[PDB]
Amino acid sequence: PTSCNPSDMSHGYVTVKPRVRLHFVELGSGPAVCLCHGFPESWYSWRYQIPALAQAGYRVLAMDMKGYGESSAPPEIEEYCMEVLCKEMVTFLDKLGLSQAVFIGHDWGGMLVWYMALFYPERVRAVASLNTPFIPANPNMSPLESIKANPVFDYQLYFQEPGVAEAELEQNLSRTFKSLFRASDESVLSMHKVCEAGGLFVNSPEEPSLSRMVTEEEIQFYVQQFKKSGFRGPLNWYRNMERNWKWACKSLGRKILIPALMVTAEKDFVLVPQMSQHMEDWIPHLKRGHIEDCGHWTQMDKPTEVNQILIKWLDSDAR
Amino acid sequence: PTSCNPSDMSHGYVTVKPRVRLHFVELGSGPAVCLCHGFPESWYSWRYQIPALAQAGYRVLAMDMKGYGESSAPPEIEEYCMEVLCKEMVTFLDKLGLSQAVFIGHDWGGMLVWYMALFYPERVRAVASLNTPFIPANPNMSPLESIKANPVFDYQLYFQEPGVAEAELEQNLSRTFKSLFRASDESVLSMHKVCEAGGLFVNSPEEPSLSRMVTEEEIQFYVQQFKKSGFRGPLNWYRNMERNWKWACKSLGRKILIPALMVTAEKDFVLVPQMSQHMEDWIPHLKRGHIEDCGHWTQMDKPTEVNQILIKWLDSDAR
Ligand SMILES: CC(C)(C)NC[C@@H](O)COc1ccc(NC(=O)NC2CCCCC2)cc1
Ligand SMILES: CC(C)(C)NC[C@@H](O)COc1ccc(NC(=O)NC2CCCCC2)cc1
Ligand SMILES: [Mg+2]
Ligand SMILES: [Mg+2]
Repeated sequence: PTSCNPSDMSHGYVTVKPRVRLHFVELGSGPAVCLCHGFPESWYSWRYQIPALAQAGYRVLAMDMKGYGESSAPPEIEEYCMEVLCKEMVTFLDKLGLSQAVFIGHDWGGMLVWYMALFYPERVRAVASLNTPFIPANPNMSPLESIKANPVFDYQLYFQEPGVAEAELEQNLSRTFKSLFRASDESVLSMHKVCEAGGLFVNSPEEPSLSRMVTEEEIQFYVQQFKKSGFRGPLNWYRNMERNWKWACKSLGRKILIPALMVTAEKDFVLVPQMSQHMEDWIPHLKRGHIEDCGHWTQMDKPTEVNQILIKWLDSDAR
Repeated sequence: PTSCNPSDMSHGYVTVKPRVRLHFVELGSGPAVCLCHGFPESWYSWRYQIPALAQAGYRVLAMDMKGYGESSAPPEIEEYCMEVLCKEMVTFLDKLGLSQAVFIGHDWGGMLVWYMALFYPERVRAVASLNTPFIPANPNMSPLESIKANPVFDYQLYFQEPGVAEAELEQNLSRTFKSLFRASDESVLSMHKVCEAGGLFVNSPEEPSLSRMVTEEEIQFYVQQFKKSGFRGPLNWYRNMERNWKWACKSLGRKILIPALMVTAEKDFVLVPQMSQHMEDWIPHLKRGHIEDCGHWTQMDKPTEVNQILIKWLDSDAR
């Protein structure tokens, strides 16, 4: 599929708060489609979707999420809770004069677009998530308990202490992204042993091989982007679990009534497909896609299948 | 009418050439409408049209023309001929993924959108010009002769020598814009006596009064914008008369077949309405608007009337 050259894109900048601007690349004409990436990624993670969605007749706005790339990375940890992040994306639409837009997210971006649809459905024409399910908050057990119930999320505990995960992820940026951006059959890490091994990469190659999904040039773009603000901002998305839990509990009971799409990935061993099993009970108009042989990095693992699913769903339920 | 706060706008940047980027503000959703200002102005000259057109259901792209504001101001004089300027606006649409857009221009921007429609009609959905008529190039008499035939254009001769007009216009920026941005009944200068008086302002107040059209805050925005690159870039639009004449002659004979609108201003004593008298012979689908009591600075002189005319024409012939 056609990819993106960063130097030949239109770059937009919107100030949503005194010291917080958001950066995005923009391509195409038609209904506004806002793409929201995950951790630890970039607008560039949508490089295969941006020209395809624009050619299909949509105005693509691929964001650099707060803390990433050319977007502002404020220092405060609480600036990265879901309530603040969602309200700024509403201000983002306000400054652009957009009454609403289709929101498509992946990983942490998928969690954001779910709460945009949940708390601001009047501003979301349609919502789609890759890998990330929508599970209503349990007002009876803390996020500290729900993670201890699933050992796959032990890496999230290693991400909590500010400065610890930053030192490992920023020590060798090329090694960091070559070790993370891998197909499921090429994976070189276990999210189980992280807090027992003392880090994500300590039992991984220090000169890892290049995954079949990416080139050296694409890796170096991520390296150059994360030299701007580091990993603190991105990691702060994980450091508001209780805050996000209080906020999500304030919506309990209500359903998401707008058109929605859940795309599961067969080989995402963290955001597994069965975590989305009963989202239809909360999202009546939910449609589904499923990509076999697809790991966590859905957009670059199976870009063609992602483009097919999104364009088919956009043309039918979002137009 | 609702105006624009510069700090609350979405700002876009597109690189159209190695050392040349174009800056624009963007508001609204719908068909793309590209606004092109004149000399010596800014995207801010459309401040009353941008929210109105966006509310009417259009995606407004208000440019900072090359040499102005946050757009690049390359040093070469030939970089401001109409052929180069038009080709970059095509590249501008290319980078944004826009198959075409409605082009609306005023003054030198109106001259540009006419040649965009003339040479690139496949990229112009519809074209509208304020004050500036479309007169086909006479391949028999030079631009040096056509100006000597109309003494109103003597100021253009004063603008030819690089550095001379720059020194007068940049000496006191507040005085420059307060003296220029005036209603026709408040005018304080004669474009007739300029090359005989040795300048535009030499017979004008050195502490001129504030015109009823503008506030001190709006004047100071123009002052701050022109501190970036000065007046050379803007003045270079006038310094390619023969080059623009050769290029326009290469299209001789052909008509503009796309929807078009010519808006004349009753009190524009330079771009007088009768200069547009027989544009229908070259533009078969030309529609017209006329604003009484309106001087050269059409957008800020009669913003309400401009909004009414443009939205009515956009909804009927551009949608
Ligand atoms: C965890 C849970 C018990 C459900 N509660 C916490 C949840 O409320 C927080 O929401 C999240 C949503 C999505 C993600 N995605 C990732 O962690 N992807 C990683 C995959 C392996 C490589 C690095 C990135 C994380 C958190
Ligand atoms: C001049 C002609 C004989 C027709 N040939 C030259 C033409 O081909 C060049 O095209 C132009 C089109 C529009 C303008 N507008 C202005 O000069 N507006 C000024 C008004 C008074 C205050 C300062 C700005 C200038 C040149
Ligand atoms: Mg059920
Ligand atoms: Mg005739």
